[PDB]
Amino acid sequence: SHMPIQVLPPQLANQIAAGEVVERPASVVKELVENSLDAGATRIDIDIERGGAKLIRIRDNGCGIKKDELALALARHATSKIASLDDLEAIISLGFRGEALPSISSVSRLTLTSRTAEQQEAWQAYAEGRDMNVTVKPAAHPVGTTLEVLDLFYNTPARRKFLRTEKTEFNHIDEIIRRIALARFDVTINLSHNGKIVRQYRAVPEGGQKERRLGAICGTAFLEQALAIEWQHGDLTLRGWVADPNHTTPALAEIQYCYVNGRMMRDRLINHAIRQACEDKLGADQQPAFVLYLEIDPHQVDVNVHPAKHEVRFHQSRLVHDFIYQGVLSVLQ
Amino acid sequence: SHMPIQVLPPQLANQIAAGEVVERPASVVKELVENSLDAGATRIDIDIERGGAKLIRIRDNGCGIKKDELALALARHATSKIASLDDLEAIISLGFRGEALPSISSVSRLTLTSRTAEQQEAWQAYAEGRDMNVTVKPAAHPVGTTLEVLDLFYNTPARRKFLRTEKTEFNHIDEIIRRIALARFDVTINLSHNGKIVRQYRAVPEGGQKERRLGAICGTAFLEQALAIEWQHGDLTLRGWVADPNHTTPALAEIQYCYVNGRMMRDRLINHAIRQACEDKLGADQQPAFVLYLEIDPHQVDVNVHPAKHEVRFHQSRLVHDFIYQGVLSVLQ
Ligand SMILES: Nc1ncnc2c1ncn2[C@@H]1O[C@H](COP(=O)(O)OP(=O)(O)NP(=O)(O)O)[C@@H](O)[C@H]1O
Ligand SMILES: Nc1ncnc2c1ncn2[C@@H]1O[C@H](COP(=O)(O)OP(=O)(O)NP(=O)(O)O)[C@@H](O)[C@H]1O
Ligand SMILES: [Mg+2]
Ligand SMILES: [Mg+2]
Ligand code: NA
Ligand code: NA
Repeated sequence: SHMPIQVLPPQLANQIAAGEVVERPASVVKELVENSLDAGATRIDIDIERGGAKLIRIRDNGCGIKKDELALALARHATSKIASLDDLEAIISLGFRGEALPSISSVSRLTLTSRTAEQQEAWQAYAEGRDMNVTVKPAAHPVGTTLEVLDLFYNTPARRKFLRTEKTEFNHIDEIIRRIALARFDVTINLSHNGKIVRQYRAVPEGGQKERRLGAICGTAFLEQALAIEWQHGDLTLRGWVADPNHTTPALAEIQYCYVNGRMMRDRLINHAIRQACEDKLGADQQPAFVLYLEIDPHQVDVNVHPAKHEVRFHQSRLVHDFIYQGVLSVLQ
Repeated sequence: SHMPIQVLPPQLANQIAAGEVVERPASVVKELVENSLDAGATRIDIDIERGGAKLIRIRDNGCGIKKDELALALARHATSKIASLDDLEAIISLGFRGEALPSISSVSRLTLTSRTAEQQEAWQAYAEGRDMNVTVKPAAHPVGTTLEVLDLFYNTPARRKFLRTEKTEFNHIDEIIRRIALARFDVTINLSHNGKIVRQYRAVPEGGQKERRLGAICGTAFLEQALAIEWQHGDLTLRGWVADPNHTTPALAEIQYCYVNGRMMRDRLINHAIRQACEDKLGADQQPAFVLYLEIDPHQVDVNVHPAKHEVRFHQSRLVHDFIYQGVLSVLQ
């Protein structure tokens, strides 16, 4: 009661939000790359410097940002992905909070450069000050968007303390990129670190062979044990791969990539199902190696549980679990 | 790009926020009760109806809310607990986002009734509409604050679906109240369900005996095996109780309450430390029963990681772990 109930300053309120969604450089990358995916992007180039604590440049060939919408794009609670409660209960895109851009820009130097197909001129935008004021200016840029985030946490001393080493932090970026490359085989992704190309995942065309990118990501060992899954029931569909438990090593058990409607996710439920399927098949229980994709009606899953979409809750919980269990158990036989 | 980048409506933006912090009735209770604690409250009465899906009434004898600050209290990003980045990096209260009240009021009928010691008159306030407009009016109320949340999720059909049974949901409230009663022995707390008193934890006076409330909460079995801990090193202090691993049952292992600066918390780090201490002491590894309290300089711990403060990150990670490990290991010998 000594201090008055007061509205938080624009920038500080955003940093608090940034703390719950922007953990480290890998997190900045996840969000910006997911924006590119939503923008219809087909080629995404990521350039990192000093593990991303120095620079994070993400360029995409997505639809781009309108000039008169550059500022809105950097505003809080501003999004083009949903406009009602209905749209929310049926999320069909990675983003929907309209919080990512303003959050990251409040703890770094974020520059947004974009051009839509209907524009001859390209534009650049960024927020500054205690109030996060936006300024828009000319710039040369092809159709699409380039995000440039510099000096992550340069203005949040405390959080900068938690940054690991260049190598470690970049390693996390690499793993996140790896996860996204597996969610969208149809998307070409290039990753560079300190001027050198670390990796490049070329797109897998219509009905093309996925195994190729699969092996390039998870390794050849995994590809040899990988058992393709195709299990469906109405609006529940399980696809992807599961390696034979009898032939899974601790090294392979590192590959436990799971997706819900194309969104990377680590859900205790799904994981429990897949494992039970391997415990009841094989003799003992152990860590399985997999890359499963669960497609489901967006009304049966709630993704508004974590500010970073790290968790989900299935309405019909038991059903979903039994579904994945059978699916996996079906292939192990 | 078809839909324009647009700012979300007041109410919908809050519901999205509510989804990340207000899981179920127990969550509403946690937040409101934590507000009472911050308000200097010494007696907190909680009344629940139909597992809290019908009504959640929390009355406290805290300092209360100023009349001209009732609206601010219900606004977004509005708080009296912090006003700068400095205040944040050194959190000394349960709340600091200024998001709890508006979030819950956007998914229920929340009525705030309060009076400060300097006011003769009491007031009542609540938000309504797509824009969350506040209205303030007369009301009779002693010094303090009463929160009344009705029809949780009445306007969010999807989330209402996830509510368990009356008994289950109330069971979660009971467990949360149990956790808070353990964090503040000096606070009298009364809990009722459907007009009947379920529990009442009376305050433990200055230096009084805690064991009494300890046994009333965790049970007598735990109290018999409980080993008091008192381990300090500078600004790191570990207090509380740990039962002998050799005499811990699966029933007792249900008691694994941990606190950081008086804030209930379940951290994998701390848990790992306590267990390692029991694995290296006893023969095998297993679930330990405990009620530990970790006090530490607010600059060594970051609590701005989860919108509901469900997680933390220690700056000097290894040190903290070794500290709790020794502390526990010290008592087991
Ligand atoms: N690379 C991009 N290309 C085109 N439009 C973009 C790009 N990145 C962002 N946008 C637009 O900017 C708006 C949002 O930025 P952002 O702040 O990330 O929120 P969001 O995507 O709406 N939801 P969330 O991620 O949950 O915060 C989006 O709604 C898009 O319309
Ligand atoms: N029971 C109460 N008694 C007195 N003041 C209260 C009470 N509950 C809330 N308030 C005041 O209302 C303001 C905030 O409500 P709330 O929306 O819960 O945010 P917060 O406590 O600031 N932070 P957070 O919980 O992280 O959102 C507080 O900052 C207090 O000043
Ligand atoms: Mg986004
Ligand atoms: Mg609060
Ligand atoms: Na935005
Ligand atoms: Na508030």
